[PDB]
Amino acid sequence: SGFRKMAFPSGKVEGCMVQVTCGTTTLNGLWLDDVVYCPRHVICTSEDMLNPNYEDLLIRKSNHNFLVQAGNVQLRVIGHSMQNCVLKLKVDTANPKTPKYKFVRIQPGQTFSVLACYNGSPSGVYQCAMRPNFTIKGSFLNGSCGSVGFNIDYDCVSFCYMHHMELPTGVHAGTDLEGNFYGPFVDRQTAQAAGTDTTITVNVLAWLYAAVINGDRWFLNRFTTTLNDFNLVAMKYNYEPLTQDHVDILGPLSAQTGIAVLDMCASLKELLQNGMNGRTILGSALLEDEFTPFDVVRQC
Amino acid sequence: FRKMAFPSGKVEGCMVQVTCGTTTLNGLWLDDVVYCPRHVICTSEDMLNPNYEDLLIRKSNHNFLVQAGNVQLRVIGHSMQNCVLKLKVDTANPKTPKYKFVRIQPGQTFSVLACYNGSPSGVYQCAMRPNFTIKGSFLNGSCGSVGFNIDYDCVSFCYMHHMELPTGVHAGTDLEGNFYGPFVDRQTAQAAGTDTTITVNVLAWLYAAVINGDRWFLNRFTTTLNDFNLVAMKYNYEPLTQDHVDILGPLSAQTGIAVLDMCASLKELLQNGMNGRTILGSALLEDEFTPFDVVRQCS
Repeated sequence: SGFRKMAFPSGKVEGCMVQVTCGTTTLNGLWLDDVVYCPRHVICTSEDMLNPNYEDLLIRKSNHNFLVQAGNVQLRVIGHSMQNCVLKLKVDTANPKTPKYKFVRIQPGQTFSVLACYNGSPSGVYQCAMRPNFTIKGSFLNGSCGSVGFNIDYDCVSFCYMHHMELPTGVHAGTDLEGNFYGPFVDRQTAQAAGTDTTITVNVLAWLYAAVINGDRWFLNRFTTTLNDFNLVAMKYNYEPLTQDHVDILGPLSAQTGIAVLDMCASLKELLQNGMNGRTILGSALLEDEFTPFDVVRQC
Repeated sequence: FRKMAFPSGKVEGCMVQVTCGTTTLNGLWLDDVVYCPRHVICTSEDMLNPNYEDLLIRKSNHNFLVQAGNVQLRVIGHSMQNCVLKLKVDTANPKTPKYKFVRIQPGQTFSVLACYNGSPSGVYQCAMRPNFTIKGSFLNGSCGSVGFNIDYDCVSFCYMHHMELPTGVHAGTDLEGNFYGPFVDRQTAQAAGTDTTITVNVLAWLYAAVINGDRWFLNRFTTTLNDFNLVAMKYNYEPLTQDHVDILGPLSAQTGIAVLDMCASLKELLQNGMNGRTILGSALLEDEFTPFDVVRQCS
């Protein structure tokens, strides 16, 4: 009983964060071998943000307008280029603490750790999932732009996210490390509306399969359902539809246990209509949707 | 508003693996000493009635294998400080940070670096429950994992995992080997007391929601201390002290809502429920944010 959200150890990322200053704007950077990646709106003032002409602004900058600074050691920017929504500052010195790394683009429903920094200086680390509306629900105060998100597989850090914007309703938007935004958002101070946030159905089902394995058995029922009927009910509760791909991913979980996936779907349908009735499932009072099937199938 | 943990890098470089006979667990490598739970010298049969001060006399320096990654450290000496083995090694840790050993009180928070066989696996933030347990995530092999807080450049180590209770809760000691709570390092039926809700932490979390713009629970009424305490026990909340009022003073200025005024809101949430509403997206009242955590994360 008890399945708490753990974040990856952050040491390998801590030695890569730096501070980038252009004019009066300062944000965070990512120092890998000889390149500093940072959001391209570092070259903007506040009234450039409404309608920024990024090509007009960049062509007027020189290498000496970029102050990059790792702790107290000043790096000299030696050339620069722009890939989509990120700026790449190439420096004279390679980072001696570069880990083995990789750039991956993730899909909604996937989890990762975020390292929040304020001036090339880490402050805290937490675990999150990217919501189906391509936003992340974190704590990002002013000056956290450039914070990255990552997973660690053995010794390989997989960078998947870089914070760019906060949206008016409190949530945050960003790009991959190749400069492509997740979702329909842009790096303008425009009226940008995130879509409806929906619960990640396949994550909840994987969590419920973990409960059966660790002893919790009270929510099960004798009924089964079709994939079509379940999706008609789930959408009334703002749950993401389930695909045949999701069913096969849950297969090993339905093999360790005896409960078929559509069998577990009937129980979830019952939970939504009745509620918890003040009981718990693995120490949690809510159906909780930020554990992926992959994480469950291993730590099982 | 999320529950963040401290960056773990300064502690990641101190974790090692300690093996004695068949038992393997995690150790803390600082300067030239490895700290680890003393039950590493016990077999699974020795834990019924272990007599450590006799079991250690027979042991010698060659029965301990300490690995820091691929290297091997020799133990050149051993000693014991109440529940913790201090193994003296031949090489000093060049990653040793500015550190300090402190003992915390129930209700305070810290980060835990969960480790398996000397390998850091994850980190999470938690609070010491009033019954002297922590609701953590340790499986077999995570004994010796450490809890810590991070001052500006100084790491304060406050906890070491020793045992796992038959409820999901876990128990441990400070770095000088003194247990938190009425527990012993034996295999016997051990029970944690009645868990209470940390009242001062819930109040600080309600101040955080006002700062984030949720103010629906605010009301015109105020209550006394003594009146609130009587309500507090009936719903198993810690009695509130005048010190707690003075702890929350910084957050009372930033909002304009006084502690006893906010206490009237909390008293009303416990009796009449929350009316099918949410505070910071939660239908539940969070109690693992200290007042200091709210100041750190917000102002």
